[PDB]
Amino acid sequence: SFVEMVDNLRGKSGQGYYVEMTVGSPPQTLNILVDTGSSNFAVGAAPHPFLHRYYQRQLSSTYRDLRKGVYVPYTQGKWEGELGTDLVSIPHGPNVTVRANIAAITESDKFFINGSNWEGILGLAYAEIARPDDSLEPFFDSLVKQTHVPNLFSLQLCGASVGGSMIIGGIDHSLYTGSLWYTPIRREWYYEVIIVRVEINGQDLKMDCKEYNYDKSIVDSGTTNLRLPKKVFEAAVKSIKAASSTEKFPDGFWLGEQLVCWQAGTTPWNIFPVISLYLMGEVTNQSFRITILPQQYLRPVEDVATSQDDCYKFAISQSSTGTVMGAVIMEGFYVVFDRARKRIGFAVSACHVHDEFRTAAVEGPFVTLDMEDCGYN
Ligand SMILES: O=S1(=O)C[C@@H](Cc2ccc(O)c(Br)c2)[C@H](O)[C@@H](NCc2cccc(C3CC3)c2)C1
Repeated sequence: SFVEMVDNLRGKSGQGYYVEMTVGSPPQTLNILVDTGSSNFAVGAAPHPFLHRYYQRQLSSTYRDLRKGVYVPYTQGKWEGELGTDLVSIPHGPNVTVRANIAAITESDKFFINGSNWEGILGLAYAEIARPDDSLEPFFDSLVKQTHVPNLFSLQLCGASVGGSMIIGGIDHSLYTGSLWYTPIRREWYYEVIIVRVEINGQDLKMDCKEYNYDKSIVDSGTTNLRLPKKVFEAAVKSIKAASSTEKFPDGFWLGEQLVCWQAGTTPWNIFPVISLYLMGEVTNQSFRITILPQQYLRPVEDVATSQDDCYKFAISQSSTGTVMGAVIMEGFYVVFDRARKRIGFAVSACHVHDEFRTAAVEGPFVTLDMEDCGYN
């Protein structure tokens, strides 16, 4: 019965993916951003320039105030509001209704995006990182406890304006090709995993694998880019520059500031290398890899003028909070958040990218010794 959830996600490039939900009685329709990088379910509950609509607690008869404030600071943007509970459902999802915690956003800063089409956020990560504290039961946890929906979900994020699917309670075998490869969830807070090796164009970066996960590595559908720790980022950029030394790009480009352009349909994809991230496997000394094509870390953006040339932005940025595998990584892959078995699965998506002589992939099995030492402590 997962077919009903296929294609239940929409959104704009770089503005996140959202699914339709309803809260309160009678049901109030809202587009909620799907974010595996947080654990708070929050929605606008007051007027805002970027909000076409919002949650009105007054009109909901099933609303319950918790008389307790709350705020959440993201890497970029933040909001604060009032806690409470109410009935929630997902039209294009499982046919159920659960009472979940809801943070009514009353004030925010750089959180809502102008014209994103969503008015809330659904944090699918664990309680450990929920605000104010890990006692605020996350939405998915409530769903699993109050219904018979299996403890897992999968995400198929498709690029291009953008669409995808969020299969709640299972895996839809029609959304991916090949085999699914699983990596352990190291700890249940963020969806933390362990990168044991990195290669660019088949060339190993040869860095202490601890650097790849300093201070952690997470799968964040709520982040657009692939964010890398300072040292790793520098090495990656240096390698990518050399691979594309044929052409010249402004230094601001490698910082995600300036967008490079090329004649409509003349993008030199070949000069850009593929990036391979090896992840910890499910058995001793075993790992697997996911390969990313340039069409993934070169997010396309509208021409800065009236020109009709292909312009893109470097979707790989530096991080100070660990590696972040955002949409640019997830796009083209079918990702299974198998909470019940503490693992995350990856498979080539049915809506993957298309390069002439190259292809995004998930390959295994590989042998990698001392993977344990790759985790940071
Ligand atoms: O770039 S982010 O801030 C986008 C954010 C979700 C978000 C928020 C506002 C937006 O317009 C968009 Br688009 C997306 C994620 O949720 C973050 N996930 C990691 C994280 C980083 C710092 C603090 C937290 C606290 C747990 C929530 C989580 C990464």
